[PDB]
Order: sequence, then C-alpha cells, then structure tokens
Amino acid sequence: EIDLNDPTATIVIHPGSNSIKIGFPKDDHPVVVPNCVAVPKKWLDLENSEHVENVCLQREQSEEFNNIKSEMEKNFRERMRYYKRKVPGNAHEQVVSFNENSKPEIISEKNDPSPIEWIFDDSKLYYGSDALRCVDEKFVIRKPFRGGSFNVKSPYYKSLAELISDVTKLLEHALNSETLNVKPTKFNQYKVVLVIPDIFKKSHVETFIRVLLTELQFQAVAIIQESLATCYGAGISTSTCVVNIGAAETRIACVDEGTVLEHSAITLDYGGDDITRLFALFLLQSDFPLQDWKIDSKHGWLLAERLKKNFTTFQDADVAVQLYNFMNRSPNQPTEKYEFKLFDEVMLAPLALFFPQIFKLIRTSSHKNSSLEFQLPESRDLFTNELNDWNSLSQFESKEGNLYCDLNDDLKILNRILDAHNIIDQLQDKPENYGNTLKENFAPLEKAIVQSIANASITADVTRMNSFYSNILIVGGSSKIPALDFILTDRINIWRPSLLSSASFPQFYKKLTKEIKDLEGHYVNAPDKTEDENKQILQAQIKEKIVEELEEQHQNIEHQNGNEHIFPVSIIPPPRDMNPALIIWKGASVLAQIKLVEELFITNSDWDVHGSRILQYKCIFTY
Repeated sequence: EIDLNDPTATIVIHPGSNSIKIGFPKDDHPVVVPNCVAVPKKWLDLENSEHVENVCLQREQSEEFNNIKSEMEKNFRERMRYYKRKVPGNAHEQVVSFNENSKPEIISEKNDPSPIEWIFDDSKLYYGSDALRCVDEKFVIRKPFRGGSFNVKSPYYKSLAELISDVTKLLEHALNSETLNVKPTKFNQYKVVLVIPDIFKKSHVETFIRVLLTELQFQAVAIIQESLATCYGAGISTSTCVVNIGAAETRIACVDEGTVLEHSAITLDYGGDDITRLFALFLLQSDFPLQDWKIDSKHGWLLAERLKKNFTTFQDADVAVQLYNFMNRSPNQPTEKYEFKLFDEVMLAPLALFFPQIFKLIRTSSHKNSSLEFQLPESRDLFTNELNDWNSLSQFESKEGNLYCDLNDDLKILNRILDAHNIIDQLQDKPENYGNTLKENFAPLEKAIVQSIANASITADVTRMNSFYSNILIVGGSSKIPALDFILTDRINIWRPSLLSSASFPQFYKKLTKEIKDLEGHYVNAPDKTEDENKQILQAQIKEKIVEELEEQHQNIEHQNGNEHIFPVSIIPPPRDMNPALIIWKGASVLAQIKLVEELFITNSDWDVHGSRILQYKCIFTY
C-alpha cells in the first residue's frame, strides 16, 4: 500500500517493437517479453479491410531494385578486395535442395529455445511467447507497441480502448512470470520507471502514465528518454552519440551533460526488420530451397528473423562460399531440416543500412488507421494550440535529403550550418503542415550520424564535437551485427566532410559567429549610405565576405606547415557477449536506484490534481 522511495518496490519497463523489457532494478537482467498478441481469426472482422497479407511475397523485383543491389554488389567487391578475397560465387546446389526429416529431437538451434509446443485452442487471446506458438491458420498477431510508442498504424485494432486492453494484459502477463511474480492486485505496491523515445509523442506518453496509474494502479511513474537511459546503462559523464538500431526504426541522438539534445535527434525509418526482409529476398534470389516464403505470416517471419540474426555479418574475415542449415518447424508436418550455401548475401543485406532506398522498394507504404489516430491527436500547447512535441532540426534535414555529407564545397556547408538557428525558428512556428507528415526518413546511417553530431554541437555547445566523435555508442536489438562498428567507421570517414573533420572547426566556428555578431552589433547605427531598405545587404554581403575571408583564412591556416589535427570516429558497441538490446533497461534500472528518481516519481495524487501538467515539474528532461 504505502508509498516510500525504495527500489525494492519498483518495476522498470522499456517497451519496444520486438519485445518489452521488464523487471525489478536489482535484477541481473530483465525479462524479455515478445511484443505479440495472438487473436483467434474468428474474432475479427477480416473482409473489407482485408489484406489477408499473411499469405504472399516476391522473388522478382523492379529495375531500380536491381540497379541498387548491383551497386551494393560493387561496394561489397571493393571492400573484399581492399582486405581479402573473392571467387566463382553464385554457381549452385540449392537449385537441387535436399530436405531431411528430423525425429523429434530438435536439439537447440541457438539462444534460449528448442522444439515448438504449439497452441491450437482459438477460444482465447494469448500473450508474449505464448502468442508465438499460436498456429497461424487459426490466429493473427497484433503488436501493441511500435518501439516506445503505441502501434497506431496496426490494422488489427479498432480503437485505443482495444489497443490499451492488450497493452495492459501484455504488461500483466509479463509481470506474472517465473522470475517476477507480481499479480495485478499487488500493482499498487509498485512504482514504475518508464523508458520513452527521445522524440516521444506526448499523447502516447501521457496516455501511458494515465494507464499505469489510473488503470493498472501503480503507486507512481517516472519517465526517461532512450538515449539518456543508454548513457546511464554505459557511462554518462561524457558527451556521447547514441545510435539505437531497432526493428522498425533506427534512432540517433546526442547527449551532453545530462540532456538529450533536441536538434540532434534523428528517427530513421528502417531497422533490423528491413535487414530481415532484405535477407529473405536475397536468399530467394539465390534460389533458397523454400521458394514460397510467406514472409508476413508469423511462421515465415520468425524463420526470416532467425536466419538473419544467425548469419548476417560485416565481418569480411568470415565471408566465404559457406554451407548453412536450418530447421523449418512444422505447423502440421514432420520437422524438416534444410541445408543451404551462402556467399555474399550475409553482408549485402545489412549493407542496406547505407543504401536504404532498397528497403523502401520492398515494403508496402504505410496504411495507418485514421479511426485509431483520430483518438490519439498530436499534443498541442494549451495556450497557443501549436504542435508541441520535441521536433528535431536533424530529423527534418535528413528526411528531406539535405545532408551535409552530400554537399561538395565548404561554403554551402558553412552557410547552411550558419543558417541553422533560422531553420529551427521557422520550424517551431511555421505555417507548419511543412516538415513532411507522411514522409519516411530514408537517409543512410553514416550520413545521418554526421548530421546528428554536427547539429548536436552547433545548436548547443560546439566544443563537444570531439567528444561526440569519440563516443558513438551502438546499441539496440538489431545492432548486434558483427563488425558493424568496423564498416560504420570506414563509412563516416569517407563521408564526413573535411570542413567538419578538422578538430579546430568548433574553434573556427566559434570565431566566425562572434565576428558576424560584431557586424550586427558594433554597427548599431543605420548602415553608411543615405537610404536603406536593402542597405542591410551591404552588411549581408559584408557578412557573405567575412565568411569567405575567415573561411579562406582558415584554409590558409589549414596547411599548418605540417601535420593535421582531425576528429576520430570511435564507434563502440558493447563487448561481445553483452546484449545490445538491454543497455536501455539497465540504464533505467540505474536511475531507478539513485537519489534522483525520488524527485521524479509522478504519483497518483500528483496526476489527479495536475494532469499531464506535472511533467512540466517532475521530469529528468525539459518536457
């Protein structure tokens, strides 16, 4: 009952697209619970909204898809030349695919599982790992979460109420488990630390708090943004850039001295899930023995996920015409082992992180519920009525394809950089249906990270550039690809412009801003000419010129009569045998254990008197 700030009585929760991470803070590890609910097909209206799409895929693809895969094949060739080896290649044996029946002795393939003890009773809903064994001829799977937020675009939900009921029943199922055995009538003894994305949607956050306190009846809730949690989960002192690779999205953001820098945040619309889809396709195109792959069905998706997780690498050392195998488990058959050869598909697929346009080519365009979305309006300031979610300069640039890495001269780069504070100003109160609504962000990973880091510095404290480039942490369930650190490092280094590689940029940039400020400032009287409406351009052309002057002065100062100072690119995953999917939960559980959270727990009484308005006063980030 009673409300003390003691960690024993705290549950730390980190929703994600693949699985919700949950446990007590002092746990070595949290329970990992699949983000899945299995619904008997006979319970749902499935005619008009239709797309029984759980049943179809496509080995052949467009030219553009062919072109891009050809170019990926080049990039691969070059990497392999640049270190090691090639061969005769594609010429094959999977054409003549041999399957081998297994006695029911499915010794483990990998991880925590072995054979599948299926669920045939379609007279109830199932949750988590239970949902994962429901036979898909009887059940459909919905997923309450899209990585932190509520999965509004799912078409299996007719309303928030529906969505929330399986959020709460999914949370309950998790909370009731061999290792945490907390039933719903005891929820009011617990407080919750909730992990929330960096660019959270206020209506989701607020709804979730409302749900945890008002319906699940938790004592109190405290929230934290993914990137800060990931810093707590590793080491927070420094300035650092977090790259989080998830199933559906990749999130990048910088963190400096306790805060997640708004204009550094980028949400990229691709992640481990497109790698998985790419991999399946590539396997199909290299004549994979299972040719009709029902990829959006549970059974086939699971198969696609297993293989890619088992097999995809950036490790050039290990890329060889190889024999791989797998067992295809049997909805109503004997278990069939298959053996297949792979060569380059294991790297081409994740290489797509840098040619993400191909991801776009192979998935259907979003089909969000406006019946559901209409019930989660985007947050608006109660006074001005203006969209008031965090809204990041870097998201807007990268989405629109204005990436610094794609600019050639230094002047354009410098000017755009110089323009930033206007671009953010325009952003925060435009005739703003501008900053594309439906548009997905398909910017290549490496260019995105550079964007994030450049803006992360110039919008706040530029002198942290160095520190950012030497603490890029890679984290997230889909980031567990060997040698991702390695190739990412190559690529930032090829792509980062030279202007933005010089370790003295911040110092230069800092000088230029001051000297521009001495043109608006120490000329506070109306410019020299008699008449002035354009006479601000004779100081806007003197600005144009001083830029060129200092820009050039820097370059002559660049020769430096010898050796050149240059930002590193330290990309740092967690050690082999740590799980990158769990840093965040770890970090949250560290918050959960310290003096700080005490001040940050929104309690029920907090919430009934004040509503979402407490977030303005109890929150580790400026809400």
